[PDB]
Amino acid sequence: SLSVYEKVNALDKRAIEELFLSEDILMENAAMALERAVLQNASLGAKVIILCGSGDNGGDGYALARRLVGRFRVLVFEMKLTKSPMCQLQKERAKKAGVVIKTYEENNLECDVLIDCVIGSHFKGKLEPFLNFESLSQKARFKIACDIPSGIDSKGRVDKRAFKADLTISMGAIKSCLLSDRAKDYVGELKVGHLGVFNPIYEIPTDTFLLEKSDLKLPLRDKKNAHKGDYGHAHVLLGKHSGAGLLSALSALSFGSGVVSVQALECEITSNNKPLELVFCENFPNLLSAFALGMGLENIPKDFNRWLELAPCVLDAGVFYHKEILQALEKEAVLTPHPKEFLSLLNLVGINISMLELLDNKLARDFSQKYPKVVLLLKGANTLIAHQGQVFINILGSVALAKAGSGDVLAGLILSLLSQNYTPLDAAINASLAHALASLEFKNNYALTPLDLIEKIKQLE
Repeated sequence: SLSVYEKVNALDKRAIEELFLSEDILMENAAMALERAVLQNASLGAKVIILCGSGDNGGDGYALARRLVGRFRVLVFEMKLTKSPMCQLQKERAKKAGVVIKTYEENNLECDVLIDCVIGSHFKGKLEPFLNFESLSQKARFKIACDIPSGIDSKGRVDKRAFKADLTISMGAIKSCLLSDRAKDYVGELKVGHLGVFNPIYEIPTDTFLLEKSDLKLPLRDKKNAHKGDYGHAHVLLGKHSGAGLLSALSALSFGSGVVSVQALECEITSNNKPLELVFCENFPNLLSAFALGMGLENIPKDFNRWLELAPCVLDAGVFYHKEILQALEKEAVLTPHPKEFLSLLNLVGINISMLELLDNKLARDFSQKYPKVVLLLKGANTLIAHQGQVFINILGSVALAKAGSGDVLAGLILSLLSQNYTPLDAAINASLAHALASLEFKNNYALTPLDLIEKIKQLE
């Protein structure tokens, strides 16, 4: 788990006021982080192009140029004249350090690695026409962005001609903006570049976290005096589109639930077909560990509210389009809404927004602070998991997950963990991670199917 910040202004400030670091040391370190990235993706001799803006971001670029002299063929393009003092100092240092700096003009940008150091975390509104990075980087093998790709604002919105990097070196710590769904296609790999001190020292409290593969806690059994009952009883409600619910049940069984039963609501499934491994019920069991509802569902069942007193649950897809999904907001529930499904949710609650919630997708956080007893898993290119004040973002999933059914397996996973007694938040976090990490196990990102995805889960490494 990595700490996430909307702005690191306070942290830089504190690095100087509390940690006694100087701006020179912060920048020199930033330059080292960049150097490490070049050495890791380019051989000793390659051509490296560095585009420098007018502020501290460009400063990083001139500092870097300086550090590469002698081990690489460096060309620095001064995209904007220097303004910031640190930037002017670093430019002078570069010239004196034998760096080739040329002033650019629209009228051979070919290189082994191009580095974007034009604009940092203070990008405002619009990128000028001569800043067409798409063009600037057409002849670049590897593209690296310094801190944040030029053209991305603090809210996660991306300028049309923003920079597209294979690797982004977030300085000091990760910014929220690098995790926006729309920004996925521009940031490439995210790596934190250290500023002179161990990161926990540089970091300060926050309520936003970027999950890592290491945060994953598979439901591996570790006691041996365990009995089937110790692993919970999961109950899945089959809607009109029985496949969904069913896929979910098979997922819950595959993920560790002691027993998994189903129940036909708006569908013709009985002891009829139904997989040999699933247990069928004619009615809701008074003794369960958790239940799932929403997948392939057309209408909330009568006895809903009864069930909300019987055990924890994961509410999915279809419930978000029904007033009754309101009685669940004060219960132990994991909500698994899509943007639309969520648009509908904020509304039954007195909140009408358009897909302008995409521009504020995460700060979700408010929704959770409003309903502290619930867990919100907002789906998207990047998944947002919100509980009370905290937000945990998952950016590991593969686009391979578009497929319908992909979501029913996720519900089964969260359901399984709830039946195995994980806390609602922990069940959403780990299910989201198992799911996704498992999506990476497909040769072709177009051949992902529900059943194949479950097998991958059965053997997640």
